[PDB]
Amino acid sequence: TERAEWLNKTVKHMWPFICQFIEKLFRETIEPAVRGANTHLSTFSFTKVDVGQQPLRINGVKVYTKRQIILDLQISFVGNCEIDLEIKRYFCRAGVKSIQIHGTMRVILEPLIGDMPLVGALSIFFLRKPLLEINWTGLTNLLDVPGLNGLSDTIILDIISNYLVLPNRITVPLVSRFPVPKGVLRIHFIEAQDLPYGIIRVGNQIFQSRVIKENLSPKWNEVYEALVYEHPGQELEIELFDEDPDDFLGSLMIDLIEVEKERLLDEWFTLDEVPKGKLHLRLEWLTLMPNASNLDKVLTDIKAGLSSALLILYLDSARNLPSGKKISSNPNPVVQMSVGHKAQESKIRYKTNEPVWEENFTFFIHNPKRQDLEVEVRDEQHQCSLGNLKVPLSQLLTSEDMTVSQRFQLSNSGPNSTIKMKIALRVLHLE
Amino acid sequence: DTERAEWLNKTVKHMWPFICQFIEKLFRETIEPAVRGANTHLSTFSFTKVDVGQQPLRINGVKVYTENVDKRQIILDLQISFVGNCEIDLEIKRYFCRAGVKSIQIHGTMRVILEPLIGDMPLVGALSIFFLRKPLLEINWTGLTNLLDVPGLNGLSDTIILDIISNYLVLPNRITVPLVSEVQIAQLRFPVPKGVLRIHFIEAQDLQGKDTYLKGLVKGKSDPYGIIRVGNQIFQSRVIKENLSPKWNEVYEALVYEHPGQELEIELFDEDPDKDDFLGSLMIDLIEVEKERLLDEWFTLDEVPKGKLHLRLEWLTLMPNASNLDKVLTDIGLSSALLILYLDSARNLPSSSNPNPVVQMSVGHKAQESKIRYKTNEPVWEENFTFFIHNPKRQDLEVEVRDEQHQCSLGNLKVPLSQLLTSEDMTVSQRFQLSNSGPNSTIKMKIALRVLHLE
Repeated sequence: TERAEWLNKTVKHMWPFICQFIEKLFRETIEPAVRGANTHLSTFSFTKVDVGQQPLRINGVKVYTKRQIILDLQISFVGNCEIDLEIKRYFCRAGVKSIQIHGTMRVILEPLIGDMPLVGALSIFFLRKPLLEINWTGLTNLLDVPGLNGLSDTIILDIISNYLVLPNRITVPLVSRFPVPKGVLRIHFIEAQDLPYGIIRVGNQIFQSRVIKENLSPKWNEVYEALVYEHPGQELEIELFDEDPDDFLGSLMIDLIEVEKERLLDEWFTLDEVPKGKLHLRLEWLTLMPNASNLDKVLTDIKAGLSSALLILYLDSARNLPSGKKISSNPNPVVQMSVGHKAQESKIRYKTNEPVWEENFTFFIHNPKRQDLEVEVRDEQHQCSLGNLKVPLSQLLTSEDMTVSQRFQLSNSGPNSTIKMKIALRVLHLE
Repeated sequence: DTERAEWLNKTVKHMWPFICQFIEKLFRETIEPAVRGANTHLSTFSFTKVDVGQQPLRINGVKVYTENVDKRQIILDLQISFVGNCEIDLEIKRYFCRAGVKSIQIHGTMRVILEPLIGDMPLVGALSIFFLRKPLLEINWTGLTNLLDVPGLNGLSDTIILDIISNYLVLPNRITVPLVSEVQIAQLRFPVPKGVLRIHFIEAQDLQGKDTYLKGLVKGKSDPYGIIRVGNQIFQSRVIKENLSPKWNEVYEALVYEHPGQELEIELFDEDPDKDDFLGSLMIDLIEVEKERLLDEWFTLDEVPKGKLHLRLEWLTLMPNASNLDKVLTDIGLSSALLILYLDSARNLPSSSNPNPVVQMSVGHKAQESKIRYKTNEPVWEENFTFFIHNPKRQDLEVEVRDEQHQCSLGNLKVPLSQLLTSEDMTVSQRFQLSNSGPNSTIKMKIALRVLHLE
């Protein structure tokens, strides 16, 4: 690890421009995230974002040791600030008057290109869990808002802490969204020994096993598949519990870089923060393949549920949806998407026959040779159908990069009703 | 003072094959045309092979240059060393002459300028790369004697050629590396709305909650008010008391930029409630409003049994001239125009004796303020401000520079908006003189006007 005071002087000179970016980040990225987390937060807004005149400091730089460049920067930020919020519906005002931030900030240079500026984009995020301290003014006002009766000073610290780590990241294009995951982690939650149920976490993905009663060394034999978007830096987190009426039985933390190198591993892990306990796991790092050359063997191997492929859907927009002339006759378009059993929904657009979503959706696929994509456009206002689309996934198998991008014609709709999507397929293969 | 950065060296080494690709492109698309156009005898010159080897550049020292530094740039001095075997082959087809470089040494200081700095990621607009002084170079040739017999290089020597190559690496020559387009920078520091939405928040009717249990036997009539949102712009109406069919008759004007999926959001509430606070909501996609341009309808409120809201919505177009202003004024606290301000910087402000400059801007009663700069008589802001304008024929823009420390004025500027009406694109971009200030105090701004017309 090296020092870079020249980097500190650079940051110091850049500070007013960094502050401008932070303000933009708060108002155009963070604020919509807060507002859409709870219906009672719809009138939330930042009224002032001032982070002070003292810049963040970089205390150490290490290049992490193949088409990417990994830089680990030890960051320290201590300063007085004024970040004010307001929830007008409840006449609630509060603010942050000082912040402390200590942790390792990860900067990934990817992809490398054979022309200047040599780096296509930057990815900025914090490793592990960053250490933060936050002092409030009028915190009791925020905690009195209904729907937030579950929040505390502590809980807010955790939420903000988690907001700074993967899969969240600042993406910075250098030569001019919709990222394909760098891998899929298949988790065989097999067995334990000395001590019950388990909680399995990969980023925002949470799995909870079933409970076995009156049994030390229980057999769960469950399987979870988790998406990994940015690598390296995501981790596997496991916590085991017994029901008390909460009984902590041990924890596990696994850096995914280890799973990534040795593609497959089947080991017993000793539990942390506990005198006695071992956990039996089988971990598999699956590569997203842009062709179906391995599909034939993958299907055979899966037989004797499990996924052989991944569907990535970009919902762009739709036009000429069934409607009348006037706006009161216009629908509130929402899209339902499913491949077999699991269904997902887009956000709702209002009083329009030309809705724009630009939202991303991913579906795990058992067998793309036998499964169909079903897209259904509905009106939330009148509770009726505006059109539907059926896409056999086999159509993707024969497409270049296994992707299809167009404005599809809607069935059972208007004469010229269309929906614009980009649908992509990836085969999940070991090694 | 000067630091080493081995992490930077490891980075270069890992990036090296991609750097080599850039060098190859530089030779064939920049250097080769320069040679061919340098002498009539060199018109048939060409590189036949460009291989710079597998040994990476080395950085031996890094220093941030601090003296005489414009706040709009960052200056980096990098100590460069390159020692390695290579293969750079030449050809002059007119003289059927071939020669090559088999090894090079390069030692010198390479300057990297980060400019311009911008108030958004990636924070640096471009890189400018050149050597600060003539670097010490060693070049070993194969068939150099063949090249010197060429009539276009005849009379030249190994030493002279070294100087030419050495001089090629310094000013006015430089490598320019843009990170953001000029279009992005202009919109970042001077964004123009693609439209203005005028919202007539008139009245509602039958505003009743969903509670129904003992409602009306304990609590009185609701006191309805509205909260109106367009992006980050939020408006809140006044409260009407004890009326389920209130008339607000308020008007809000909202800037509309480029965002997909953007909507008009309205939620009605009670001032004096029990636990039931919600009186209904309304959402309209802005693409639909832009289509119909004008609309006057009653809308049924969502998430509520009974309730309707009366709105009149107008999509206003920004015109770069004043051809419609007279009629716009006739048709209409409504606005006929829009003012867009870019606050660049200031110089020679009245002054450890230096002030903490902040800028105050106003059009009548409407005021906006910049950020605070500290201990400087030459503050740089690069900030954006937008003003709604009732009548550009009668109103003035007033700009005032203040010292936050002593809480006093450092100078002021008055700009009649009628001056903009007769300017090209109704824009003025210059360095203005500050009144009631120092003898040579100035402020640099870009001022633009757009007329708001309903189409």
